[PDB]
Amino acid sequence: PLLAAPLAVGDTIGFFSSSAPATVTAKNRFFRGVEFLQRKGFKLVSGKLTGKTDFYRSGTIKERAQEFNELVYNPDITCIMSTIGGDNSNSLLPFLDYDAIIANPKIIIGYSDTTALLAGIYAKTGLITFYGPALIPSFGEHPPLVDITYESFIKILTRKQSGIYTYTLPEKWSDESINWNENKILRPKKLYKNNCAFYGSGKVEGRVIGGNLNTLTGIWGSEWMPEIRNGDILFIEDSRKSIATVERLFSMLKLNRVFDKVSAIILGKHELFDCAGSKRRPYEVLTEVLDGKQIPVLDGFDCSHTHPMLTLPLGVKLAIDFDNKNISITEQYLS
Amino acid sequence: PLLAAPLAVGDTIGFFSSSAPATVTAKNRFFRGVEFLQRKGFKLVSGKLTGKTDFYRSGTIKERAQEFNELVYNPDITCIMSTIGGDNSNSLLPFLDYDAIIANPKIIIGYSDTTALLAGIYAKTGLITFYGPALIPSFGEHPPLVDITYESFIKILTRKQSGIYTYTLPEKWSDESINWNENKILRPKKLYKNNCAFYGSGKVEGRVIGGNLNTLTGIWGSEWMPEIRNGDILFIEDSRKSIATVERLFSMLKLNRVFDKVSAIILGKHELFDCAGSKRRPYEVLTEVLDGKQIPVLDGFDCSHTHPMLTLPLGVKLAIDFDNKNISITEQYLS
Repeated sequence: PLLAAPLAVGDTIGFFSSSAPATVTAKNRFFRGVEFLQRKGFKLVSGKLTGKTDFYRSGTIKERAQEFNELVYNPDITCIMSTIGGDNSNSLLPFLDYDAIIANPKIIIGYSDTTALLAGIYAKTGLITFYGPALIPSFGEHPPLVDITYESFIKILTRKQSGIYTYTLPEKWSDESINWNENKILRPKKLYKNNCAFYGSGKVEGRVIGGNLNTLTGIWGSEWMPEIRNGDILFIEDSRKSIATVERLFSMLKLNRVFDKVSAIILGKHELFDCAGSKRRPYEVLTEVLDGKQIPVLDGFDCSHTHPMLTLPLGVKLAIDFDNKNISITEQYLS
Repeated sequence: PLLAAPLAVGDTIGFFSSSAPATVTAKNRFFRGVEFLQRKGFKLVSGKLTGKTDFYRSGTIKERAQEFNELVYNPDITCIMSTIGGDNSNSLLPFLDYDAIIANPKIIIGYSDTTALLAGIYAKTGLITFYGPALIPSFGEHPPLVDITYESFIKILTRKQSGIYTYTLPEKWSDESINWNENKILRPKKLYKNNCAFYGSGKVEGRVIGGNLNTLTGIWGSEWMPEIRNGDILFIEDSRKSIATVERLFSMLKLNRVFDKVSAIILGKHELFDCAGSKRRPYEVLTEVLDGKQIPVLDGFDCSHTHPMLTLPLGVKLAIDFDNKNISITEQYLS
């Protein structure tokens, strides 16, 4: 695989808005994120669409592609970070400079809609990209949860590439929809004990592939969708979806013979899942769709829209030990 | 292609609920639709899940597949009609009795989520299925618009299969979300003059393929998605989507090389499109996504979630005359 250089404190991070114009619509949270990373010692370069709006998006398809490409061309940038997701990053894919990415690999990181770019770039270049923090939703989060997010971010991206890395388990988490873009908090978010579950036995090791499942529908079938291969671990997360939508997306995977290929499935915690009064969780829906197929599942991995968020390299081998209830990165993911 | 026997006055229509349990949740409209078709002289067979609920759906995946299969097995039934869409018909596809469908061809008709079944059945069997009325939303519609829907339904399905059929243009249409599930209208719907537009020149003839675009994402990449070929006419419609979602879906098609293949595009009228204040219409978004690729477009065909609704056979040749502003079926679609 193509590997980027590791991050270091003091490096320059460039940010881009490939979809929603949240540097404008969530300006307070944006400024909190900027200040948070600057206090950590990072220099920040603002993408050319920062502070711009085109109603539902930051700019035209071509302008958004240019914003991203210009960060790739900047030799001072070691990390290219999404500001926020949305709906529209898949539009950029024909216009990204994949050759420039190959020529100067960098850490590319984000989540949700940005999945289209993370997966598309991997498909075209083999670059190991990262499902992880976006500037506004992740680093604009108030303490204490932002600190746990940052701890994972900095650990994953700066650690020495020797031996496996076993993920820490966040003690508490939240998906409560408060303290988004307000300047001062009235109360901290409701905290829940970590209820992640390991369904299966033994150890499973394989290349992790996926991201935001709803977003994957925007690139599915194309040359930008990385091929899922025998032995892959499928990582999928979604946010604020109805149980109806979740069934549809799981069945899509089934129809595509994905469940005949994968060695395990990681379900990210589903932010504010709407069960339609059924009291069913996504895992139960998956179980019905699987129709007897014995695939081990890590249900509730903290790499999703919930806080805090862990950083996950995509396209490298992970080992899930279902007996010891842990998950590790086992393949080198930075140079 | 495999062709079903034509419909006739006095025939038996069977209905099924492959997703949303609207025979319960929209029972008044359901009863009005039933009465409407009965007064036209049709005999109705209720699918086994009529009157049942499993929260967001009519029943389990297997229960829903069984309901559909049971109608296929009934020799008295000439037409199998969806009650309503939803989100979840794609789940049924591994469990449909395709051999029985081939052995006992029938008119299969519906829209929206039912696209998964219409396209999936065509992909597996070559049967010409129909994008058209569902019992509850279409035939439960209050006068005057239901009569225009019915006129197309009965004309398309009962007419002699000799010579081309040129579609009538509804004089007025509406997309208002009122008068859904009550005995009486609150007030009459706004009636719009028909503003469909023919972008391009000359005549394009090709096999029509598609349906509800959002729904197609649930079968995309699988053996149930019919292959789009050079010269095809793409038919797509969506309902109540944001401009953000519409851009995403159009870009999905672009990434899949669909716009390198198709000779024309038909856009169904988009029910209550949300432009996010941009004042842009779906055609403008399509134009940006196309990036200079010249494809003639029929913008605003009355075969969608708007009322009234025309009946369209899928998988047969149509001819769009962009100079004379009309659209015709040119290939036999029933026995």
